[PDB]
Amino acid sequence: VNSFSGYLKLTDNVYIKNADIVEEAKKVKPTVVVNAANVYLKHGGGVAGALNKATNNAMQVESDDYIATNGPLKVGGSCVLSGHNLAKHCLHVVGPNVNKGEDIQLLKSAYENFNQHEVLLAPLLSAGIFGADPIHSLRVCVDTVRTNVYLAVFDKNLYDKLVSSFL
Ligand SMILES: CCC(CC)NC(=O)c1ccnc2[nH]c(O)nc12
Repeated sequence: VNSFSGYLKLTDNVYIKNADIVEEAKKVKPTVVVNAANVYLKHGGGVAGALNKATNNAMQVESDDYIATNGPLKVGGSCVLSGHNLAKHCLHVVGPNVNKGEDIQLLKSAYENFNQHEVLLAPLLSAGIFGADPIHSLRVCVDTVRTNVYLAVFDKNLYDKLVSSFL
């Protein structure tokens, strides 16, 4: 038993809710919150911008030190950093950004990072401003992640569509 509340169960291991991931993280304090990162860990908008804002920019400060030491992530890759006031840890995962022309097949590789964590609160990778089809992203999630994932979908209209179209 865990503390996530109000989720619809999609599969054995995937759950979904119409929620603001920032508010969900602050209430749940999950072990892992996933950020929809880019390779530079520049948290300017979308989920990243909102998570970073909720940390009072501490996420960005930590991220800039990470990049200065290690260089950029790979598309499809990830790193574990602090969760600040939102979670124990933040798993920064880089899904392909369709608005940059990145290969959508890398979306499966991105979701594979979730398998290194038993339970995660996460957004749909490559959705929103990353330009992928969220229905496709949900399908890849379900077909790739084997650990327990709680998906927060900010847009109620999208949440209902994802549920109604789920196979
Ligand atoms: C998954 C990408 C997209 C789908 C609507 N979400 C956002 O761009 C976003 C922006 C700001 N705050 C948020 N909180 C949350 O859960 N998602 C967001």
